[PDB]
Formats: sequence, structure tokens, C-alpha cells
Amino acid sequence: DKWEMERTDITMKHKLGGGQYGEVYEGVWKKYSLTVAVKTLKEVEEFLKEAAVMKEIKHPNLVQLLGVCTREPPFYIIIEFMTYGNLLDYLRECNRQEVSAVVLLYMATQISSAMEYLEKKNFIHRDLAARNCLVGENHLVKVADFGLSRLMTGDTYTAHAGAKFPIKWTAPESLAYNKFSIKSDVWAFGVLLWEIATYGMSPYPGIDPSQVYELLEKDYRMERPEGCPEKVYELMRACWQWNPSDRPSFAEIHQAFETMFQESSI
Ligand SMILES: CCn1nccc1-c1c[nH]c2ncc(-c3ccc(N)c(C(=O)N(C)C)c3)cc12
Repeated sequence: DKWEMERTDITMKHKLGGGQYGEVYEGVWKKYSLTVAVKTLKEVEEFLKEAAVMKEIKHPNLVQLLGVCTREPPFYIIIEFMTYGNLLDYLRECNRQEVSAVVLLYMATQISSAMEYLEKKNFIHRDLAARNCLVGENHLVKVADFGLSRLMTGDTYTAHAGAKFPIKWTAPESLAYNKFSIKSDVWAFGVLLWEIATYGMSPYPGIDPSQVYELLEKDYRMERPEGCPEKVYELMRACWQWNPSDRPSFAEIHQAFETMFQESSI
């Protein structure tokens, strides 16, 4: 297809993100003198399905695919490079006078827009967190999208036996029954909002992941962050409803943040 390109078009550089994303490298697309990111493979079929799914997604707030090398090993997935790294590091290291409350709303609006798109297009993310959001110039935020999966909105995924989850971002039904859906993404988005409001604090601070589920069962939820508007905290708490069906849609979340962002600018 039009996505296929030569490996020789790319000059490979160093591993990006301190190697936290696995085999993702900085690279140069020589034709365009352009810094790109490249995912390589050091299981093959799973990797090739990733490349296939990314061909289908197009949204200003999801990392854009640029090309693939899928004819012969080693395989490449070539994607745009996000200059300011991940949102977690960005928020932790930022000038808070620049990255103010209205900017926090802007970033939340961008992420919910990408998620509304996936919701509409029958996709599920399954690993939403600040570490998996990426930052460009002028507070542009794009959701990392290697592992996106096809799943009709409403339908459920059951994880493989012995699967390990990032517990503090993981919905109760996922933790107990390995069940994932667009509503578990909504839960994770709530934890992401908490990350944003606190400028990259670790969720449930001081609480060992092994004790999180039992807290959630007894109706414990994280406290409202300092300086966080109650209307935003209300959305967080709605995302953390025990029953997946009680949680709002990403369409509703995005509408809420759009309204709030527009009012904050005015
Ligand atoms: C498909 C989306 N995705 N999934 C995993 C990785 C990416 C990704 C795509 N494009 C990227 N562009 C940049 C980065 C990234 C993240 C954190 C970092 N500390 C750095 C970094 O070292 N510098 C030079 C800023 C780079 C990650 C990605």
C-alpha cells in the first residue's frame, strides 16, 4: 500500500524515553530532514497487527503513523516524533505559571477528544496514563497508540491468564475479572485527570498497589487535588463509578471539558 517504505529511508538513532516504551527509537527521515520515532522488533504477528490498526486511525490528538516496513525483517513502524516527551515528565518538570489551570483544561480537552474518536470508531486503548500521553509544541497533547485494539463500543475483552496490569490505573472489573471495555478506559481517564490536576503525582500515594482493590470495594476514592475545581473532580468521581455502565461516555466527558475550556478562555 501507500504506507510501505524502504528501511534505508530512515537513519536510526538512540532509544527514546530511556527505553521505557521498549524498542522505540529516535530516527531521521532523510528525504524530509525530519526527526521521527521508530518502533522495531528485536511476537511478530502481534507487532504486524499494530501496524495494521494504526493505518486506520487519523485524529489530531492521536500519534500519526507515517509509514511501515513490513515486507521483510527487521520491521519498522514509523511515527511522528513528539519533542517534549511524555505528559508525566512534562507536568512534573514544567513552569506552572506557563502550564496554568487553563492549559490543564486544554490538555484534558485534547485527550478526551482522542478518546471520543476511539469510542465512535470502535477502538479501545487499555493503557491510558500520563506516561502514555505525549507532548508537542504549544501544549499539544497526543495519546500514544501502538497497542490500540478493535472492539465494538459496548463489547468486552477478557485478558490472558496471568496478565499483569498497572493496578492504580486499572478498573475494578479488570482487576477482578480481567474484563476490559471502553468503560475501563473511562476509569483510566479519571486517574489520568488526577495525574494532570496534581502535575504528575503518583496515584494513591503511599498505598501499595496490592491494597488498592480492597479500598475501591469499600468505596474509597482519591481525594480532590489542591486547586482542582469541584466540577472537574465531579467528572473524576463519575469516571470512578463502580458499575461500568454508570460511568459517562467520552462524548459526554469531551463536551464537558470543551465547555469548561471555552468558558475559562472567555
Ligand atoms: C505510538 C506512540 N508511542 N508509544 C510509545 C512511544 C511512542 C512515541 C511516538 N512518538 C514519540 N515521540 C517521542 C516519544 C518520547 C517520549 C518520552 C521521552 N522522554 C522521549 C525522549 O527521549 N525525548 C528526546 C523527548 C521521547 C515517544 C513517542
